[PDB]
Amino acid sequence: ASEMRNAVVSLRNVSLNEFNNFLKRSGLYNKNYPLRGDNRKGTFYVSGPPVYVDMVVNAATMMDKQNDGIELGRQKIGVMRLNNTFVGDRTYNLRDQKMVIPGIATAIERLLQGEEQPLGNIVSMSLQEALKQNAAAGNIKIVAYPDTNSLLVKGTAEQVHFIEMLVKALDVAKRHVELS
Amino acid sequence: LKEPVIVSKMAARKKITGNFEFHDPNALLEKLSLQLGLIWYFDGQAIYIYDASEMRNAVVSLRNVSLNEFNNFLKRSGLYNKNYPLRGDNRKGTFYVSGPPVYVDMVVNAATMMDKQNDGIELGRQKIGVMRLNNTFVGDRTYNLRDQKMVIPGIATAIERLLQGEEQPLGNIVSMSLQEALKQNAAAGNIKIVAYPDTNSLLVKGTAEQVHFIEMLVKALDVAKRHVELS
Amino acid sequence: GFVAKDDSLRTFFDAMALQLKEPVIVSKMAARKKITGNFEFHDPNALLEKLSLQLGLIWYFDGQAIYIYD
Repeated sequence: ASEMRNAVVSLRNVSLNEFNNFLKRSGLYNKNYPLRGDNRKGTFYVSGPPVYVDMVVNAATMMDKQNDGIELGRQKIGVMRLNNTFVGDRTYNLRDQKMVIPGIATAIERLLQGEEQPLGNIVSMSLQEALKQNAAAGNIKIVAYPDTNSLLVKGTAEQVHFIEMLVKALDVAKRHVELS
Repeated sequence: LKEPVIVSKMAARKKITGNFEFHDPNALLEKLSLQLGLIWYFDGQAIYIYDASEMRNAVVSLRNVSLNEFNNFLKRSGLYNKNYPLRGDNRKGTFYVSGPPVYVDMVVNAATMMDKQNDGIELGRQKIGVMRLNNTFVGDRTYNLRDQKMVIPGIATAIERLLQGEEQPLGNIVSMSLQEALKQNAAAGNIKIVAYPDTNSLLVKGTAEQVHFIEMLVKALDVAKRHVELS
Repeated sequence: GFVAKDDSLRTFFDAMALQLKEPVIVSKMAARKKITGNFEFHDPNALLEKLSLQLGLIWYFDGQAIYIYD
Protein backbone atom coordinates (compact mmCIF):
# COMPACT_ATOMS: atom_id res chain seq x y z
CA ALA A 1 0.00 0.00 0.00
CA SER A 2 2.96 2.34 0.56
CA GLU A 3 4.12 1.78 -3.05
CA MET A 4 1.10 3.53 -4.60
CA ARG A 5 2.10 5.80 -7.49
CA ASN A 6 0.46 8.82 -9.10
CA ALA A 7 0.36 10.09 -12.67
CA VAL A 8 -0.74 13.22 -14.55
CA VAL A 9 -1.36 12.37 -18.22
CA SER A 10 -2.73 14.70 -20.89
CA LEU A 11 -5.29 13.37 -23.36
CA ARG A 12 -5.48 15.08 -26.75
CA ASN A 13 -8.21 13.60 -28.96
CA VAL A 14 -10.29 11.68 -26.38
CA SER A 15 -12.77 13.25 -23.97
CA LEU A 16 -12.98 12.33 -20.29
CA ASN A 17 -16.30 10.48 -20.64
CA GLU A 18 -15.07 9.06 -23.94
CA PHE A 19 -12.11 7.51 -22.10
CA ASN A 20 -14.17 6.06 -19.24
CA ASN A 21 -16.44 3.90 -21.41
CA PHE A 22 -13.37 2.50 -23.17
CA LEU A 23 -12.21 0.75 -20.00
CA LYS A 24 -15.66 -0.72 -19.38
CA ARG A 25 -15.55 -2.53 -22.72
CA SER A 26 -11.95 -3.65 -22.17
CA GLY A 27 -12.47 -5.45 -18.87
CA LEU A 28 -9.38 -3.75 -17.41
CA TYR A 29 -11.42 -1.22 -15.42
CA ASN A 30 -11.01 -1.51 -11.65
CA LYS A 31 -14.32 -0.26 -10.26
CA ASN A 32 -12.72 -0.20 -6.80
CA TYR A 33 -10.20 2.40 -8.08
CA PRO A 34 -11.95 4.86 -10.43
CA LEU A 35 -10.02 7.46 -12.39
CA ARG A 36 -10.41 11.09 -11.37
CA GLY A 37 -11.74 13.34 -14.12
CA ASP A 38 -12.17 17.04 -14.89
CA ASN A 39 -14.98 18.17 -17.17
CA ARG A 40 -13.38 21.13 -18.99
CA LYS A 41 -9.86 19.66 -18.90
CA GLY A 42 -8.43 17.10 -21.29
CA THR A 43 -6.58 15.02 -18.68
CA PHE A 44 -7.24 12.44 -15.98
CA TYR A 45 -5.56 11.38 -12.75
CA VAL A 46 -4.26 7.97 -11.75
CA SER A 47 -4.04 6.13 -8.42
CA GLY A 48 -3.44 2.46 -7.67
CA PRO A 49 -0.87 -0.32 -7.96
CA PRO A 50 2.22 0.42 -10.10
CA VAL A 51 1.22 -2.13 -12.75
CA TYR A 52 -2.25 -0.60 -13.19
CA VAL A 53 -0.83 2.91 -12.85
CA ASP A 54 1.80 2.41 -15.55
CA MET A 55 -0.62 0.54 -17.81
CA VAL A 56 -3.13 3.38 -18.16
CA VAL A 57 -0.35 5.92 -18.77
CA ASN A 58 0.63 3.94 -21.87
CA ALA A 59 -3.08 3.66 -22.70
CA ALA A 60 -3.73 7.39 -23.14
CA THR A 61 -0.59 7.83 -25.24
CA MET A 62 -1.64 5.08 -27.65
CA MET A 63 -5.26 6.25 -27.92
CA ASP A 64 -4.24 9.79 -28.86
CA LYS A 65 -1.81 8.75 -31.59
CA GLN A 66 -4.59 6.76 -33.27
CA ASN A 67 -7.05 9.63 -33.57
CA ASP A 68 -4.45 12.04 -34.92
CA GLY A 69 -4.58 10.15 -38.21
CA ILE A 70 -8.37 10.15 -38.12
CA GLU A 71 -9.70 13.46 -39.40
CA LEU A 72 -12.88 14.74 -37.80
CA GLY A 73 -14.27 17.05 -40.47
CA ARG A 74 -17.16 15.89 -42.63
CA GLN A 75 -17.78 18.46 -45.37
CA LYS A 76 -21.22 18.35 -46.86
CA ILE A 77 -22.55 19.97 -50.02
CA GLY A 78 -25.67 22.12 -49.90
CA VAL A 79 -27.78 23.23 -52.84
CA MET A 80 -29.82 26.42 -52.54
CA ARG A 81 -32.24 27.47 -55.25
CA LEU A 82 -32.50 31.23 -55.29
CA ASN A 83 -35.87 32.87 -55.80
CA ASN A 84 -35.56 36.63 -56.16
CA THR A 85 -32.45 37.25 -58.30
CA PHE A 86 -30.22 35.62 -60.89
CA VAL A 87 -26.80 34.11 -60.26
CA GLY A 88 -23.44 35.14 -61.60
CA ASP A 89 -22.08 38.57 -62.35
CA ARG A 90 -24.09 40.65 -64.80
CA THR A 91 -22.73 43.51 -66.87
CA TYR A 92 -24.78 46.33 -68.34
CA ASN A 93 -23.40 47.64 -71.64
CA LEU A 94 -25.17 50.98 -71.29
CA ARG A 95 -22.78 52.75 -73.76
CA ASP A 96 -21.96 55.64 -71.36
CA GLN A 97 -20.39 53.50 -68.67
CA LYS A 98 -19.47 49.81 -68.47
CA MET A 99 -20.93 49.03 -65.06
CA VAL A 100 -20.53 45.66 -63.34
CA ILE A 101 -22.87 44.13 -60.76
CA PRO A 102 -21.39 41.23 -58.76
CA GLY A 103 -23.62 38.28 -57.98
CA ILE A 104 -23.99 36.29 -54.80
CA ALA A 105 -21.10 33.90 -55.36
CA THR A 106 -18.61 36.67 -56.04
CA ALA A 107 -19.57 38.97 -53.17
CA ILE A 108 -19.21 36.63 -50.21
CA GLU A 109 -16.40 34.85 -52.01
CA ARG A 110 -14.02 37.77 -51.58
CA LEU A 111 -15.55 38.59 -48.22
CA LEU A 112 -14.24 35.36 -46.66
CA GLN A 113 -10.84 35.44 -48.34
CA GLY A 114 -8.00 34.11 -46.22
CA GLU A 115 -9.04 34.48 -42.58
CA GLU A 116 -8.21 31.39 -40.59
CA GLN A 117 -11.14 31.83 -38.20
CA PRO A 118 -14.67 30.52 -37.58
CA LEU A 119 -17.82 32.53 -38.20
CA GLY A 120 -20.47 33.60 -35.74
CA ASN A 121 -24.04 34.93 -35.70
CA ILE A 122 -25.74 36.90 -38.49
CA VAL A 123 -27.22 40.28 -37.55
CA SER A 124 -29.40 42.10 -40.07
CA MET A 125 -18.38 16.01 -26.22
CA SER A 126 -17.30 19.56 -25.41
CA LEU A 127 -13.95 19.10 -27.15
CA GLN A 128 -15.66 17.10 -29.90
CA GLU A 129 -17.82 20.16 -30.64
CA ALA A 130 -15.23 22.88 -30.04
CA LEU A 131 -12.93 21.36 -32.69
CA LYS A 132 -15.60 21.50 -35.38
CA GLN A 133 -16.66 24.97 -34.34
CA ASN A 134 -12.95 25.67 -34.91
CA ALA A 135 -13.17 25.28 -38.69
CA ALA A 136 -11.65 27.92 -40.93
CA ALA A 137 -13.95 30.42 -42.60
CA GLY A 138 -11.59 30.44 -45.56
CA ASN A 139 -12.45 26.83 -46.35
CA ILE A 140 -15.90 27.81 -47.64
CA LYS A 141 -15.91 27.62 -51.41
CA ILE A 142 -18.97 28.66 -53.40
CA VAL A 143 -19.45 28.16 -57.13
CA ALA A 144 -22.36 29.62 -59.04
CA TYR A 145 -24.41 27.38 -61.26
CA PRO A 146 -26.74 29.04 -63.75
CA ASP A 147 -28.93 26.48 -65.51
CA THR A 148 -30.85 25.61 -62.35
CA ASN A 149 -30.38 29.15 -60.95
CA SER A 150 -28.83 27.50 -57.94
CA LEU A 151 -25.75 27.71 -55.76
CA LEU A 152 -23.23 25.06 -54.78
CA VAL A 153 -21.74 25.59 -51.33
CA LYS A 154 -19.58 23.47 -49.08
CA GLY A 155 -18.57 23.57 -45.45
CA THR A 156 -18.70 21.72 -42.19
CA ALA A 157 -22.16 20.68 -41.18
CA GLU A 158 -23.22 23.85 -39.39
CA GLN A 159 -21.72 26.56 -41.58
CA VAL A 160 -23.42 25.27 -44.71
CA HIS A 161 -26.47 25.78 -42.58
CA PHE A 162 -25.12 29.09 -41.55
CA ILE A 163 -24.38 30.93 -44.79
CA GLU A 164 -27.78 29.82 -46.02
CA MET A 165 -29.15 31.96 -43.22
CA LEU A 166 -27.28 34.81 -44.91
CA VAL A 167 -28.39 34.22 -48.49
CA LYS A 168 -32.02 33.84 -47.41
CA ALA A 169 -31.84 37.33 -45.92
CA LEU A 170 -30.07 38.84 -48.91
CA ASP A 171 -32.24 38.17 -52.00
CA VAL A 172 -35.37 40.19 -51.43
CA ALA A 173 -37.92 40.50 -54.20
CA LYS A 174 -37.26 43.73 -56.05
CA ARG A 175 -39.91 46.37 -56.72
CA HIS A 176 -41.04 48.16 -59.86
CA VAL A 177 -40.59 51.86 -60.50
CA GLU A 178 -42.04 53.39 -63.65
CA LEU A 179 -41.14 56.72 -65.11
CA SER A 180 -42.66 59.66 -66.94
CA LEU B 1 -12.90 1.93 5.53
CA LYS B 2 -13.32 0.35 2.09
CA GLU B 3 -10.91 2.94 0.70
CA PRO B 4 -7.37 2.17 1.94
CA VAL B 5 -5.27 4.67 3.89
CA ILE B 6 -1.69 5.51 2.85
CA VAL B 7 0.66 7.47 5.10
CA SER B 8 4.21 8.74 4.64
CA LYS B 9 7.44 8.09 6.52
CA MET B 10 6.99 11.05 8.87
CA ALA B 11 3.29 10.24 9.25
CA ALA B 12 3.88 6.67 10.45
CA ARG B 13 6.53 7.76 12.96
CA LYS B 14 4.67 9.23 15.93
CA LYS B 15 2.05 7.86 18.35
CA ILE B 16 -1.42 8.78 19.65
CA THR B 17 -3.49 8.55 22.84
CA GLY B 18 -7.24 9.20 22.89
CA ASN B 19 -10.76 8.18 21.85
CA PHE B 20 -10.92 8.16 18.03
CA GLU B 21 -13.86 6.16 16.68
CA PHE B 22 -13.83 4.91 13.07
CA HIS B 23 -17.47 5.84 12.39
CA ASP B 24 -16.47 8.65 10.00
CA PRO B 25 -12.89 8.46 8.67
CA ASN B 26 -13.25 11.83 6.92
CA ALA B 27 -14.57 13.65 10.00
CA LEU B 28 -12.00 11.96 12.24
CA LEU B 29 -9.10 13.49 10.30
CA GLU B 30 -10.41 17.04 10.80
CA LYS B 31 -9.97 16.34 14.51
CA LEU B 32 -6.58 14.72 13.83
CA SER B 33 -5.37 18.02 12.40
CA LEU B 34 -6.24 19.35 15.87
CA GLN B 35 -4.61 16.49 17.81
CA LEU B 36 -1.68 15.00 15.85
CA GLY B 37 -0.69 17.96 13.68
CA LEU B 38 -0.96 16.19 10.33
CA ILE B 39 -2.52 16.98 6.97
CA TRP B 40 -4.68 14.71 4.84
CA TYR B 41 -6.29 14.49 1.42
CA PHE B 42 -9.13 12.27 0.19
CA ASP B 43 -9.12 12.06 -3.61
CA GLY B 44 -12.24 9.86 -3.78
CA GLN B 45 -10.67 6.39 -3.56
CA ALA B 46 -7.79 6.75 -1.07
CA ILE B 47 -6.54 8.90 1.79
CA TYR B 48 -3.09 10.52 1.58
CA ILE B 49 -1.95 11.54 5.07
CA TYR B 50 1.36 13.42 5.02
CA ASP B 51 3.40 15.52 7.43
CA ALA B 52 2.39 19.10 8.16
CA SER B 53 5.99 20.33 7.86
CA GLU B 54 6.19 18.94 4.30
CA MET B 55 3.65 21.40 2.87
CA ARG B 56 4.74 22.78 -0.50
CA ASN B 57 3.86 25.94 -2.42
CA ALA B 58 3.48 26.68 -6.12
CA VAL B 59 3.09 29.71 -8.38
CA VAL B 60 1.54 28.65 -11.70
CA SER B 61 0.49 30.94 -14.56
CA LEU B 62 -2.79 30.25 -16.36
CA ARG B 63 -3.08 31.46 -19.95
CA ASN B 64 -6.50 30.72 -21.44
CA VAL B 65 -8.55 29.99 -18.29
CA SER B 66 -9.90 32.62 -15.90
CA LEU B 67 -9.68 32.33 -12.12
CA ASN B 68 -13.41 31.71 -11.66
CA GLU B 69 -13.35 29.52 -14.77
CA PHE B 70 -10.73 27.31 -13.09
CA ASN B 71 -12.56 27.05 -9.76
CA ASN B 72 -15.77 25.54 -11.15
CA PHE B 73 -13.69 22.94 -13.01
CA LEU B 74 -12.55 21.34 -9.75
CA LYS B 75 -16.11 21.24 -8.40
CA ARG B 76 -17.22 19.07 -11.32
CA SER B 77 -14.12 16.87 -11.07
CA GLY B 78 -14.54 15.81 -7.45
CA LEU B 79 -10.85 16.53 -6.77
CA TYR B 80 -11.56 19.84 -5.04
CA ASN B 81 -10.56 19.93 -1.37
CA LYS B 82 -12.97 22.42 0.20
CA ASN B 83 -10.80 22.38 3.33
CA TYR B 84 -7.88 23.76 1.24
CA PRO B 85 -9.18 26.34 -1.26
CA LEU B 86 -6.94 27.84 -3.92
CA ARG B 87 -5.96 31.48 -3.57
CA GLY B 88 -7.02 33.66 -6.48
CA ASP B 89 -6.39 37.14 -7.87
CA ASN B 90 -9.09 38.86 -9.92
CA ARG B 91 -7.02 40.83 -12.47
CA LYS B 92 -4.19 38.26 -12.59
CA GLY B 93 -4.13 35.07 -14.62
CA THR B 94 -2.57 32.85 -11.94
CA PHE B 95 -3.48 31.04 -8.74
CA TYR B 96 -1.63 29.91 -5.62
CA VAL B 97 -1.31 26.41 -4.19
CA SER B 98 -1.05 25.07 -0.63
CA GLY B 99 -1.50 21.56 0.71
CA PRO B 100 -0.04 18.04 0.60
CA PRO B 101 2.65 17.39 -2.04
CA VAL B 102 0.41 15.01 -4.00
CA TYR B 103 -2.42 17.56 -4.24
CA VAL B 104 0.07 20.39 -4.76
CA ASP B 105 1.85 18.66 -7.66
CA MET B 106 -1.44 17.45 -9.17
CA VAL B 107 -2.94 20.91 -9.71
CA VAL B 108 0.33 22.23 -11.16
CA ASN B 109 0.03 19.64 -13.93
CA ALA B 110 -3.67 20.55 -14.18
CA ALA B 111 -3.19 24.18 -15.23
CA THR B 112 -0.53 23.23 -17.78
CA MET B 113 -2.84 20.72 -19.46
CA MET B 114 -5.89 23.01 -19.45
CA ASP B 115 -4.00 25.83 -21.17
CA LYS B 116 -2.60 23.67 -23.97
CA GLN B 117 -6.13 22.55 -24.84
CA ASN B 118 -7.57 26.02 -25.34
CA ASP B 119 -4.65 27.19 -27.46
CA GLY B 120 -6.00 25.04 -30.29
CA ILE B 121 -9.51 26.36 -29.68
CA GLU B 122 -9.94 29.72 -31.37
CA LEU B 123 -12.18 32.21 -29.62
CA GLY B 124 -13.26 34.48 -32.46
CA ARG B 125 -16.73 34.11 -33.95
CA GLN B 126 -17.02 36.35 -37.01
CA LYS B 127 -20.54 37.23 -37.97
CA ILE B 128 -21.87 38.77 -41.17
CA GLY B 129 -24.06 41.85 -41.03
CA VAL B 130 -26.24 43.22 -43.82
CA MET B 131 -27.08 46.93 -43.85
CA ARG B 132 -29.51 48.38 -46.35
CA LEU B 133 -28.57 51.97 -47.06
CA ASN B 134 -31.28 54.58 -47.41
CA ASN B 135 -29.88 57.92 -48.51
CA THR B 136 -27.20 57.14 -51.13
CA PHE B 137 -26.14 54.52 -53.65
CA VAL B 138 -23.33 52.02 -53.22
CA GLY B 139 -20.13 51.65 -55.18
CA ASP B 140 -17.93 54.28 -56.74
CA ARG B 141 -19.62 56.57 -59.24
CA THR B 142 -17.84 58.48 -61.98
CA TYR B 143 -19.14 61.62 -63.66
CA ASN B 144 -18.08 61.92 -67.31
CA LEU B 145 -18.60 65.68 -67.36
CA ARG B 146 -16.29 66.18 -70.42
CA ASP B 147 -14.16 68.90 -68.75
CA GLN B 148 -12.86 66.73 -65.95
CA LYS B 149 -13.14 63.02 -65.18
CA MET B 150 -14.08 63.24 -61.51
CA VAL B 151 -14.44 60.20 -59.26
CA ILE B 152 -16.60 59.92 -56.14
CA PRO B 153 -15.76 56.99 -53.85
CA GLY B 154 -18.61 55.11 -52.23
CA ILE B 155 -18.98 53.81 -48.71
CA ALA B 156 -17.15 50.52 -49.20
CA THR B 157 -14.09 52.15 -50.72
CA ALA B 158 -13.71 55.00 -48.23
CA ILE B 159 -13.54 53.09 -44.96
CA GLU B 160 -11.84 50.23 -46.76
CA ARG B 161 -8.62 52.19 -47.22
CA LEU B 162 -9.14 53.93 -43.90
CA LEU B 163 -8.64 50.68 -41.95
CA GLN B 164 -5.78 49.36 -44.07
CA GLY B 165 -3.15 47.43 -42.14
CA GLU B 166 -3.31 48.61 -38.53
CA GLU B 167 -3.13 45.72 -36.12
CA GLN B 168 -5.26 47.45 -33.48
CA PRO B 169 -8.82 47.53 -32.15
CA LEU B 170 -11.24 50.40 -32.70
CA GLY B 171 -12.89 52.63 -30.14
CA ASN B 172 -15.78 55.09 -29.87
CA ILE B 173 -17.28 57.14 -32.72
CA VAL B 174 -17.40 60.91 -32.25
CA SER B 175 -19.34 63.02 -34.74
CA MET B 176 -14.67 36.82 -17.85
CA SER B 177 -12.39 39.85 -17.88
CA LEU B 178 -9.75 38.05 -19.95
CA GLN B 179 -12.51 36.41 -22.00
CA GLU B 180 -13.69 39.90 -23.01
CA ALA B 181 -10.31 41.62 -23.30
CA LEU B 182 -9.16 39.06 -25.89
CA LYS B 183 -12.12 39.75 -28.17
CA GLN B 184 -11.80 43.48 -27.68
CA ASN B 185 -8.25 42.79 -28.87
CA ALA B 186 -9.30 42.00 -32.44
CA ALA B 187 -7.49 43.63 -35.32
CA ALA B 188 -9.16 46.52 -37.11
CA GLY B 189 -7.53 45.34 -40.31
CA ASN B 190 -9.61 42.17 -40.28
CA ILE B 191 -12.75 44.10 -41.24
CA LYS B 192 -13.55 43.42 -44.88
CA ILE B 193 -16.45 45.18 -46.59
CA VAL B 194 -17.77 44.38 -50.05
CA ALA B 195 -20.38 46.48 -51.79
CA TYR B 196 -23.42 44.81 -53.25
CA PRO B 197 -25.54 46.82 -55.66
CA ASP B 198 -28.72 44.96 -56.59
CA THR B 199 -30.17 45.23 -53.09
CA ASN B 200 -28.34 48.55 -52.46
CA SER B 201 -26.85 46.89 -49.43
CA LEU B 202 -23.50 46.30 -47.77
CA LEU B 203 -21.81 43.11 -46.66
CA VAL B 204 -19.60 43.55 -43.61
CA LYS B 205 -17.82 41.14 -41.32
CA GLY B 206 -16.16 41.36 -37.95
CA THR B 207 -16.23 40.12 -34.41
CA ALA B 208 -19.58 40.47 -32.76
CA GLU B 209 -19.22 44.02 -31.47
CA GLN B 210 -17.40 45.73 -34.33
CA VAL B 211 -19.99 44.71 -36.89
CA HIS B 212 -22.25 46.51 -34.50
CA PHE B 213 -19.75 49.26 -34.31
CA ILE B 214 -19.10 50.28 -37.91
CA GLU B 215 -22.85 50.26 -38.43
CA MET B 216 -22.91 53.09 -35.92
CA LEU B 217 -20.60 54.87 -38.36
CA VAL B 218 -22.51 54.23 -41.58
CA LYS B 219 -25.79 55.27 -39.96
CA ALA B 220 -24.23 58.64 -39.20
CA LEU B 221 -22.69 59.05 -42.64
CA ASP B 222 -25.51 58.76 -45.21
CA VAL B 223 -27.67 61.79 -44.62
CA ALA B 224 -30.48 62.58 -47.02
CA LYS B 225 -29.20 65.11 -49.51
CA ARG B 226 -30.95 68.39 -50.30
CA HIS B 227 -32.04 70.03 -53.54
CA VAL B 228 -30.58 73.23 -54.93
CA GLU B 229 -32.05 74.73 -58.08
CA LEU B 230 -30.44 77.32 -60.25
CA SER B 231 -31.28 80.34 -62.38
CA GLY C 1 -6.69 30.07 28.50
CA PHE C 2 -3.17 28.63 28.55
CA VAL C 3 0.05 29.59 30.35
CA ALA C 4 3.41 28.66 28.83
CA LYS C 5 6.26 28.02 31.30
CA ASP C 6 9.66 27.30 29.66
CA ASP C 7 8.43 24.97 26.91
CA SER C 8 9.92 24.70 23.43
CA LEU C 9 8.36 26.54 20.50
CA ARG C 10 8.01 23.29 18.54
CA THR C 11 5.18 22.16 20.82
CA PHE C 12 3.96 25.74 21.40
CA PHE C 13 3.35 26.59 17.75
CA ASP C 14 1.90 23.12 17.21
CA ALA C 15 -0.54 24.00 20.00
CA MET C 16 -1.85 26.79 17.76
CA ALA C 17 -2.49 24.06 15.17
CA LEU C 18 -4.27 22.04 17.87
CA GLN C 19 -6.82 24.87 18.16
CA LEU C 20 -6.97 26.53 14.73
CA LYS C 21 -8.52 24.73 11.75
CA GLU C 22 -5.75 26.12 9.56
CA PRO C 23 -2.45 24.38 10.43
CA VAL C 24 0.66 26.27 11.54
CA ILE C 25 4.04 25.69 9.87
CA VAL C 26 7.29 27.03 11.35
CA SER C 27 10.89 26.95 10.17
CA LYS C 28 14.06 25.50 11.67
CA MET C 29 15.02 28.74 13.44
CA ALA C 30 11.39 29.30 14.47
CA ALA C 31 11.07 25.94 16.25
CA ARG C 32 14.37 26.40 18.11
CA LYS C 33 13.67 28.82 20.97
CA LYS C 34 11.28 28.76 23.95
CA ILE C 35 8.59 30.97 25.51
CA THR C 36 7.21 31.90 28.93
CA GLY C 37 3.94 33.79 29.38
CA ASN C 38 0.14 33.89 29.06
CA PHE C 39 -0.76 33.40 25.37
CA GLU C 40 -4.38 32.34 24.86
CA PHE C 41 -5.44 30.67 21.60
CA HIS C 42 -8.68 32.67 21.26
CA ASP C 43 -7.34 34.61 18.25
CA PRO C 44 -4.33 33.04 16.50
CA ASN C 45 -3.96 36.06 14.19
CA ALA C 46 -4.03 38.62 17.01
CA LEU C 47 -1.71 36.49 19.16
CA LEU C 48 1.08 36.67 16.58
CA GLU C 49 1.05 40.48 16.54
CA LYS C 50 1.97 40.20 20.22
CA LEU C 51 4.49 37.45 19.41
CA SER C 52 6.36 39.91 17.21
CA LEU C 53 6.64 41.92 20.45
CA GLN C 54 7.65 38.98 22.66
CA LEU C 55 9.53 36.33 20.64
CA GLY C 56 10.95 38.44 17.82
CA LEU C 57 9.50 36.42 14.95
CA ILE C 58 7.63 37.22 11.74
CA TRP C 59 4.51 35.54 10.42
CA TYR C 60 2.27 35.41 7.37
CA PHE C 61 -1.30 34.13 7.00
CA ASP C 62 -2.10 33.41 3.35
CA GLY C 63 -5.71 32.40 4.05
CA GLN C 64 -5.29 28.66 4.72
CA ALA C 65 -2.01 28.37 6.67
CA ILE C 66 0.38 30.35 8.86
CA TYR C 67 4.05 30.65 7.85
CA ILE C 68 6.11 31.70 10.89
CA TYR C 69 9.76 32.32 10.02
CA ASP C 70 12.77 33.91 11.66
